[PDB]
Amino acid sequence: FLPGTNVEYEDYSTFFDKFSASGGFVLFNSNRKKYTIYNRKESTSRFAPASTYKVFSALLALESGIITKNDSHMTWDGTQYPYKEWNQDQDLFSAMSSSTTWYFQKLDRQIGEDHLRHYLKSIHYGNEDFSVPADYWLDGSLQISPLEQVNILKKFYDNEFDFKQSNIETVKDSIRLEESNGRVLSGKTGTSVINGELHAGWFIGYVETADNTFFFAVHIQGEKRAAGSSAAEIALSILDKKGIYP
Repeated sequence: FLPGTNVEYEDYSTFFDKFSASGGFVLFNSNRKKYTIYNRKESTSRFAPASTYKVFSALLALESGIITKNDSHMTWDGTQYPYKEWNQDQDLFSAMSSSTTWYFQKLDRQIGEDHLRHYLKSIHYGNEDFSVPADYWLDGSLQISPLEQVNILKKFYDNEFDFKQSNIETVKDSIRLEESNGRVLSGKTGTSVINGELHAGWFIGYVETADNTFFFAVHIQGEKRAAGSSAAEIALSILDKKGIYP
C-alpha cells in the first residue's frame, strides 16, 4: 500500500469458483491511486514467486551484461525436460513465453549467489530470502505477496530502481502479450506444486491505456494442474469485468 493511496474491496469469488480455485486479486489504478482487491488475506500473504520472478531475473541478467537485447541466444544441452518447449534452443523472448526454466537458471548461476542476494536487497523483493541459485524462486525460500508484486511491478514499469532505460524496455517487450481496442496487455504466469494434488498459480502484470496504467496480480490455489493458466484466465475475466481489458 504505497503512501498516498486508498483501498477498495470487492468480491470476485465466482470468478475463482469457475476454476475450482481460491486466491486473491490486487488491481492498482495509477491515476486514481486506488487499489481494488478481493480477499485481503491472500493478497497480503507471501508465496513462492515461481515463474513470475523471471521478469526480475531477466532484468538483472541484462544489467550485468550476461545477455543483451541483440544476443540472448542459449543453445540447450540436450536434456529431455518434461516439457517439449524447453527442449530446444532458447531465447530471452522464447524462454519467457515458455517459462523455459533452465534458461533463467543457467542465467542466475552465471551471476552467482553473492550478486543474487545483493540484487533481491537492492530492489527489496518480498522477504528477500534465498536458498540456492537454482531454485530460490521456486522452493519457497523467496516469497512475495500479490500486493507486493503490484507495487514492485510499478517500480519496474516507472523505473524507480533506475536501471538502464534500455533493459527496462527489453524486459517490457519480453512480457508484452496482446493489444486490443487501445490497450496493451503485459503479464507473466507462475505455477507451483504445494502438495500433492493441490497447485498454486500466479498471474501478474499490467494494462497500458492511452491515459492510464493498471497493475494487477492474482494468486490462486486449487486442484487445477495448470494453475498459472487458470490464474491468468481468472485475472482476465475480472479485468474484462471492470472493462479494463476487453
